[PDB]
Amino acid sequence: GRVYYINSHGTLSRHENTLRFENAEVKKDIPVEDVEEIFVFAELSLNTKLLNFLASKGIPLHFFNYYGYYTGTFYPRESSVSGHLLIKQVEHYLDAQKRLYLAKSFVIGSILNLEYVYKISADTYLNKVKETNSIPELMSVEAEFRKLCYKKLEEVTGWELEPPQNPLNALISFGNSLTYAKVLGEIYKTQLNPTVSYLHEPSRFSLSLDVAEVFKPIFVDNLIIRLIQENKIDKTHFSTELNMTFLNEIGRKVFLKAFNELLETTIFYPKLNRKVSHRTLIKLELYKLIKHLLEEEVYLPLNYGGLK
Amino acid sequence: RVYYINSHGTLSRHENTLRFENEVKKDIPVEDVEEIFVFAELSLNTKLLNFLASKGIPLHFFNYYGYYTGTFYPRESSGHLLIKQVEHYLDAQKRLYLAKSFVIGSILNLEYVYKISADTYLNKVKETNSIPELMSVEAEFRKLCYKKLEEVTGWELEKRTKRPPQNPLNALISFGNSLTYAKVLGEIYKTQLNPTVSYLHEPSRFSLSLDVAEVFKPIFVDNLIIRLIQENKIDKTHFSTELNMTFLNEIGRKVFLKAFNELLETTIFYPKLNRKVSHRTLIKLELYKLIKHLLEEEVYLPLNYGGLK
Amino acid sequence: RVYYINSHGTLSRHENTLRFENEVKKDIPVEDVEEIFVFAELSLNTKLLNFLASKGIPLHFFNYYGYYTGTFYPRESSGHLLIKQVEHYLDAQKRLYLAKSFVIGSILNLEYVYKISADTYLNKVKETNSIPELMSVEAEFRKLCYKKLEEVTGWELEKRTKRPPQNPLNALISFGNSLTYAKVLGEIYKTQLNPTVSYLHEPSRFSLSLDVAEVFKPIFVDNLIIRLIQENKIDKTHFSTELNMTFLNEIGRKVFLKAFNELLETTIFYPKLNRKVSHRTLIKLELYKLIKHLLEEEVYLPLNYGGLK
Amino acid sequence: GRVYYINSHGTLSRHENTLRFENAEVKKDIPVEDVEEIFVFAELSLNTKLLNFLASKGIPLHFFNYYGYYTGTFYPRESSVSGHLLIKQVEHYLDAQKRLYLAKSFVIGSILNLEYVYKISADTYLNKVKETNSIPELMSVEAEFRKLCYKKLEEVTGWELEPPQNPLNALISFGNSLTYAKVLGEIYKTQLNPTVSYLHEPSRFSLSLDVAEVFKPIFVDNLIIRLIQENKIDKTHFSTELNMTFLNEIGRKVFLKAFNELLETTIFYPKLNRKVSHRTLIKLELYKLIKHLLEEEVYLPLNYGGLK
Repeated sequence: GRVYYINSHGTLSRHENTLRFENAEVKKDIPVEDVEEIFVFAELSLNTKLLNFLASKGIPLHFFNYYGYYTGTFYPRESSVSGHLLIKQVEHYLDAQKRLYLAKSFVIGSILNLEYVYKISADTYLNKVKETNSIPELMSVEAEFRKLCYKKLEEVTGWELEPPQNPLNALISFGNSLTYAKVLGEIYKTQLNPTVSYLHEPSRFSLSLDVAEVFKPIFVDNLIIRLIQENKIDKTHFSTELNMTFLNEIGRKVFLKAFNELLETTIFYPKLNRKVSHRTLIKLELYKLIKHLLEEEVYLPLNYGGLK
Repeated sequence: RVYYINSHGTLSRHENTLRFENEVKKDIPVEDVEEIFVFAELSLNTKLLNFLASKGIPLHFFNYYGYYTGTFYPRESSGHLLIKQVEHYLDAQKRLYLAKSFVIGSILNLEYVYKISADTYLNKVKETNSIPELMSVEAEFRKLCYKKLEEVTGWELEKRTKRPPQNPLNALISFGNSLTYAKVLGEIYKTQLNPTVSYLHEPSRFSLSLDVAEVFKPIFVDNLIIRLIQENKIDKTHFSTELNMTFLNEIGRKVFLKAFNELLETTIFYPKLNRKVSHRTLIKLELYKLIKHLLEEEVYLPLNYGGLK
Repeated sequence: RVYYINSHGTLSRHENTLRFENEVKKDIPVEDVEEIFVFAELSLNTKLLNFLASKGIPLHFFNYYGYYTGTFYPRESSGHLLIKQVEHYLDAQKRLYLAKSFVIGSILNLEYVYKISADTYLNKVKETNSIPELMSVEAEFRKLCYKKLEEVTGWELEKRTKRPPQNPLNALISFGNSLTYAKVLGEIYKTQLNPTVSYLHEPSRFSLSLDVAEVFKPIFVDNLIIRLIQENKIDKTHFSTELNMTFLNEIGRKVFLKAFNELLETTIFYPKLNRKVSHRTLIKLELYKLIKHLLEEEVYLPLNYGGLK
Repeated sequence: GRVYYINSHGTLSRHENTLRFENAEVKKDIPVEDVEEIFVFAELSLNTKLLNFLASKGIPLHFFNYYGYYTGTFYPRESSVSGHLLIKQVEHYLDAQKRLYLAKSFVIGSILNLEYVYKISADTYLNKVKETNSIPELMSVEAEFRKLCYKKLEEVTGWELEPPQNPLNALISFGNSLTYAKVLGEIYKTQLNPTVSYLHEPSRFSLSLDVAEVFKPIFVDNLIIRLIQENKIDKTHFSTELNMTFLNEIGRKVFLKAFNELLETTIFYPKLNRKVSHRTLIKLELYKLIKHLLEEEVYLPLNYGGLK
């Protein structure tokens, strides 16, 4: 378990070249070598001695408040920088034709994966994408198919779908933020700059937003459907306080355990003739993008259905 | 607009503002803060971070010596500059203009330091049509300066050597250059400019610090070296030679480091501001000029140190 | 085939051969010489040069310490390699193969030094499809090694820092790396390979020395550092820290330099040659492998130091 | 006079950060700062202290023997290197289409300048160049026009033209070598590698051979015609010894003075709205090539006639 999740209130610190979490009930040492990223969901006291240490090991920290609302990320000083790649990233944005191809690829990845999850024909939508030259249009089309899938999510779950006013909306927002953060963490480990995107305007980490479009159906929608239909997540995993409905502590733990188990679940990847983790699919997707920006190979979005 | 934290302590949310404690307890109106830079050891918690996120205020962390460790980026911070930076690189014409500007600044300031007429070389710079050609002209003027450096000091230079420096002068130049690149990079990190995008030097780590330093090296390195040697503050006993390698010793580094820092802290009248600013601030002001240039606001003109006397 | 001049003296034409004098007077059959490398102070004249030109023999000049100064090139010397070098760079597939080879050599030798199983990472290297991806894997294994370096020495590392080194270990790594790049470059200049063309590192000064050094750094730097620290030859008194900068002092440099040179002079049995060669010669042998690779003769395989024990 | 010519037997050495030439009759100090290149035509004693000094100032040394025969050059360690440019130089050679364009441009530059000097129509030859795709053919065509011009050189001078067996052949060889050397010296000052060419095979400094093709008509043919017709060079400036005819000492000095005065003669250069030296035309030609290799501007060979 390379990703570390903190669900208890306490103090996180650097202790003898390792991490230490402590509160009134516990004091555990966590070898910083087995930690690649940290998600924080509780009240935590920390200091620069800790942050400078995490920065040194290249460990991003993601924060979520009482309501499970993602508030921000401690993004460490970059480990590896590539001026060439950076130029190419921006070049593919400045050139309308290059940017269009990428903007479309991300939308296609999103539609294809939503189609796999919701089993709704996307041919009509994919056709519009193939025929337009307007990025704003692509967005419009993607939002149209996304809307269709939300209407179906509501039917397949039986939960009402509309700041989350409903348990389902809470689940969607929580899963989406977890995905945005996880993707951001993967971008950090590469030479890619997280602010240069092609679908979404470059602001906010726009590249994470673009890439997450391809993965959200897998880490969010699909997981939510299974958790609700298999009765893993139910109405007792949510709370409504001051007209604020949110995934609570117990529910948050159920979802995170499911999210992390999915991240670590392996799947056969033809190109490597071996099974890779879902987390690795994100990494591999980033390297496919990099190779595209380097003009070495055309970028094709992950067609998750094809691996199943 | 920007809040700098230079002392160790604790930062937290108190009521609806920020509070710093350590001896001293100070409330800081958050309504004014756009960004917070931390240059000291700090204790904080999620209550503080979530509060900053709610206000859209990023929190930049640096260790005591200025080494950047990372930034807490709010979900929604209240990348245009980056695009503009690369834009002026991709457009060969825009790139060449900036590359020439840094060289012109280097030449103008070497002129002030060495007192070698730059009139003809500045015109030659204007005439070049590519970066390679531009560099050849810079190398020519640079050669005239190193020759004079040998004459005004009486020390051997012969040729610029860096791997490794073959004599005291090259050892001093390398040390001074390093201190200058670091100082400039430090100022860059205090702005929104990405340090990886340069125009004179090839971007392919922090190339922008190299470009901007061209304008300041004559003042922080050449000029200082000449002063220290002629005033007998740096002499032959401040160096150690191993085989073909010459190194500035401990005592030597301290002497130079101290003078460098004192120079950076020295103030000088800045007309446009109608007040005296330190030499470090001149770097910031130079970066501000580059930004306004990249933003299509006002054309970048290199610092003509001599104009400030 | 190649004649090396390592002692000071006079080189001239005598009858129809070469003659070196200084104490000693030696005639050198020119019929055997293809190239002449000079590593000492030499006196000569045009009669000698015209004679070498007539035979088509180039005369390469280096100062006593190995610094290349220039070459007397005959009108007709009796650039194919250069074309082949760039050819393997332009072909992304050929470049990637070479970049992976140097990384594999680095990993194999770090494995021998740190005793950390490289099996999985070597397979990951094989799977990468681009230089950026390849570098990420190298960085991963490198991280495991620096962690162990801290454990087997008890000294702080925390992270690789170079501008400037923030602690003794980084100061030693930077010094050792520098000595290694120089040593490798020196061997490159003794071959016909252009030092500017690399595959792992971006060509855009002497990038090839950087690539090839990846294979030797674990042996000449990491391994030596560990040995010197564990045997108490290099300790805390061999360093000086200024603010955030840590430097290896005079005594420290001498100790390390001496050990480095002694290591390079150490011999080890080389199976394919069925004899013992120095560690410096292993570099030359590695360059020979690269050349035969670039000439489409035999595929380049990095040096697996452990295989030599 | 940045170029230095040594026509007396002696010793050249470094003396107090300057150069010193000495023999039995003289001892002069030459500030190394005013020296950019040195051509040697007499017996000279030298050492590494001198060569390492010249290398430091980036001063190439060209050697010529008793017969005025160019024997070689001391090419110093490069002052400025550019890995990018080097890649681009070889790239334009490896790619048949890129190499063809350059191979043709050099031949065109040669034919156009020979045409200006000899006043012989080259349309027929230029047409063949424009229609072929064979570099060997280009050479064949260039050699054909070159042959025509030699036949005319013989008529316009009245000197017989054929190791130089005739005074005219001696002049041509001497001037050609001086040009090859001078061009090599200009290449040294740039980031260009002298061994990568497009017309001539990359060996020998093939790039100097290519570029010299464009300039030889100006520094050799044209100068020879004027020197002979104006009676500056005559039969007493040559010697025949052991069936070896060569430009002798007095003649060598007449030619070198003429060659150097031409190098320093200025000519109006529209693009700069000012007059530049002929030596600068060589430099400018190299930068035109560099800009072409960098994919910034198409390379067009110097049309000397156009500046007159």
